Order: sequence, then C-alpha cells, then structure tokens
Amino acid sequence: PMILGYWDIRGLAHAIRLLLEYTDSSYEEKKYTMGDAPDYDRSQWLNEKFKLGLDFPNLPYLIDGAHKITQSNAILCYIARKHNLCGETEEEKIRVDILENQTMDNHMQLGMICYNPEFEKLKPKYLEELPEKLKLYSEFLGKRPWFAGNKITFVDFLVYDVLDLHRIFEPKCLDAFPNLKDFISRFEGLEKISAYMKSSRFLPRPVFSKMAVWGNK
Amino acid sequence: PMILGYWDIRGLAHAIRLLLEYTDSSYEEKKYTMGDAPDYDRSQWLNEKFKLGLDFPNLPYLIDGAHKITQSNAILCYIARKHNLCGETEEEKIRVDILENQTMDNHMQLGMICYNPEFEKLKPKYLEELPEKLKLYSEFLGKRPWFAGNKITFVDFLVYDVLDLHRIFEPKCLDAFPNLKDFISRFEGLEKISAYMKSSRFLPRPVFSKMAVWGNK
Ligand SMILES: N[C@@H](CCC(=O)N[C@@H](CS)C(=O)NCC(=O)O)C(=O)O
Ligand SMILES: N[C@@H](CCC(=O)N[C@@H](CS)C(=O)NCC(=O)O)C(=O)O
Ligand SMILES: [Zn+2]
Ligand SMILES: [Zn+2]
Repeated sequence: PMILGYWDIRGLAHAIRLLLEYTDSSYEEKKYTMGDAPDYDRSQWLNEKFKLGLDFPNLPYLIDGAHKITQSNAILCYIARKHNLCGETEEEKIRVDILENQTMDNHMQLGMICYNPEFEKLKPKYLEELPEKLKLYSEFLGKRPWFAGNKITFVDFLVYDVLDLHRIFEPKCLDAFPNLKDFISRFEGLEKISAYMKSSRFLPRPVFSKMAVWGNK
Repeated sequence: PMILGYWDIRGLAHAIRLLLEYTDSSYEEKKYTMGDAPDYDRSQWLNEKFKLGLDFPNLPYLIDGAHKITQSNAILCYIARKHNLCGETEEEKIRVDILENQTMDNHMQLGMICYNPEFEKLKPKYLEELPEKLKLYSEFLGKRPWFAGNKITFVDFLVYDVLDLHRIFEPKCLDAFPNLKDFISRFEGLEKISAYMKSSRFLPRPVFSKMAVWGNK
C-alpha cells in the first residue's frame, strides 16, 4: 500500500492524512522520531534520507509503488487527482492554486514565530494581525459550502488545518466568523473525517517538532 | 491588456515576466517603488493594496479582466493553462508539482540569508551545501531537454530563475553540471526569451528589495 513518511508529529502531514482518510486510501506511515534536546538527533531519518529513491529527499514523502513523491502540496494533488478533488472549472482551479499557496504562507507565518526563541515577545503583534488574516478567508469562502466552490477539494483540508491550528492557538479567533465555524463543523462532520478523528490513528499533536517554543509537545 | 503588479525589482515576478514574454502575452506592468532606508516606505503599494479587488492582497498580482490573481505560482499556472504549459501526462504533472514547490523553497533559502543582517557569516555554510542542492536538479533533469519531460513547462522558468540567481551569486557553481548549463543555453536560446533579454523591458536586477544585504541593488 501507499506509505507516508514524516516526523511523529502533526506538522504538514496533517492535511495529507486527513485527505488519505477521506479518500479511503490504503496506506501505512513511516513516523520518524527526533531526539531530545540539545542535540535534536535526526539520524533516524538521515540514515535513510537518500536511500528511498526520492528525487528531492524531504519530509513528508509519499511512496505509491513506483511513484516517490515529496513536497506536501505535490503529495496532496497526487492523491486528489486520483479522486477528482483538484478542481474542474477554470475558476475552481484558480481558487485551488491561490489557496494551495496562501495556506502554506499563513502556516509558515505561524511556524516562524513558534520556532522563534523570542516567541513570547512576537506573540502580541501576530495576534493583532491574525483577525485580518482570518477575515480574508471568511471573505473568500462567503456563502459557499467549500472553498473551491460547491465541491470539496484538497484545499479544504489545507484551509481547515490552518483554521484549526489557530482555534488551538487563540480559541476565540474564529468567533467573529460564523461561516468559518460552519466550515469546521461541516468538515469535521464528514463521515470518514469524524470516524478517523475518533480512531487511534488520529494525531492532532504535537503540532510542531521538539525544536519549537510553542506546540512542541 | 493583462497587468502585472510588483515591486520595481526582479524577485518573484521574474519567471512570470519570462513566461508572459514566451507566451507572447499582451501585458502592462504596475511597478511599485519602495522608499529608501531607514523607513523603506511602502505606501505606494499600501495605498492601493485593498482597492484592487484582490482576494488575498499581495505582490505579485495579475489582473486579466475579471480575473484578479495573487501568489506567484498561481499566476504562473494561470498563464500556463492558456498555453498548455502545465503538463499533460500523469508523470508530467507530478514533476511540475514537485518543482513548483521545490524551487520556491530553494529560492527562499537564498532569500533568507540575503535578507539576514548577518549575511556575511551565514554565507560559508550556504555555499558548502549549494553543490548538493544543484546536483539534485542535475540528477532530476538528466538527459531530458526540459524538466517536465520533452515539452517545456512553466516550471522550466522557475528552475531557470533559481539556477540563474545562483550563477550570479556563485558563478562557478554550475561548472560541475554540464546538463544544467545546456539547460540555461537552451532556455536563453529560445527566440522570444533571447529577444526579450535584449529589449529595454528586461529587468534582471535588483535581485531583491532594498531591505536586502545582498543583491539589494
Ligand atoms: N515545501 C516543503 C517543505 C518541507 C520541509 O521543509 N519539511 C521539513 C518538515 S516541516 C523537514 O523536516 N524536512 C526534512 C529535511 O529537511 O530533511 C513541503 O511542503 O514538503
Ligand atoms: N508565496 C507568495 C509570496 C508572496 C510574498 O511574500 N511576496 C512579497 C515579495 S517576494 C511581497 O512583497 N508581498 C506583499 C505583502 O505581503 O504585502 C507568492 O509566491 O506570491
Ligand atoms: Zn516543519
Ligand atoms: Zn520577496
């Protein structure tokens, strides 16, 4: 079956996992354990990084038979294409492309300060700007059931992940955007999504690696 | 005609520009000037950031009639889809997806240290690792004329940009990979690309913004 390599954490593999489950894909997981500080030993991965036959060795990676893939968004499109979740109309594809990258940006913005030793200092400013960021997603979604349009796409997994990570960071952050909350309900309401969230496989934390100042555990 | 907003620099708009020219697309450019230090006044853009009707106000952006787009990779796919340069076969799309993101990573890696005030100190390490990064691209391309396969795709523009930025940073960097040099020859060898490189429109520098430590001018 398919095999998804990644750290023994949520991180970037989250949306993928969620996607794999929703698509009822058959897959295994090669979770890599990172050593404790101050070393943060990553040999478990490095002693296999270049033996998997990946073109650009990295985490996460996906191995589907002869197909060795890296880069989260690439892995998602790969899985999505097999289930027509990459968009169909012209406008659908545009929205998918924009979000695919937008979420990636917002995700890093968060991860940047969370990995920053001076995290406690930067937090006040980040929170001040967050409402605006969230608002943007709200404006974008509008009265649509999903982000791409009427049909769910892989970007809905990416958007969810981001929004979830934020209700976790600042719980009240979503209160001002009812439609976004409905999105989360609607998303977590999906059959296979709900079932998986209740299974032993569900790994919502640690949000980041051990090197993080926040969500490291 | 189409309109491409961005800073009065190379940056992320480079590959786009290159793509637009090769596609013989009709377009204008809304270059935004950033103020000198220590303020780096960005008012010229901020006083118009939210009036363009962009979903996620950002630079670069592309306006094609009713279509307002942001996110470099999104803009590229938009332009590419109009000219069938987004890939066709399954393997083609995979490669496109991987590179589309890989290049973005390598580009930031460069941009990160060049914007880092302690640039001179980090440089030795970055150069030590670069050969391997380059090697990967070499390994990937192989005997193929283009990265996606036999046909040129928008990623060849993204890969070129990255490679170019590095021969500029470290000229001898490519000497060890002849196939990558042939790629640059073959790319700058394209009729519309060559013509554009010789026109008044060509803007190879500044590589980055004024806030940069390297390639700021
Ligand atoms: N754009 C890449 C970024 C991947 C990346 O930097 N992954 C980090 C984890 S978030 C990693 O630990 N990679 C393993 C390594 O650097 O060897 C993606 O989406 O896969
Ligand atoms: N992932 C984005 C990066 C966008 C970005 O941060 N662009 C810079 C220049 S490289 C910018 O000036 N953005 C305007 C802003 O965020 O105000 C893309 O490819 O569009
Ligand atoms: Zn990470
Ligand atoms: Zn930039």
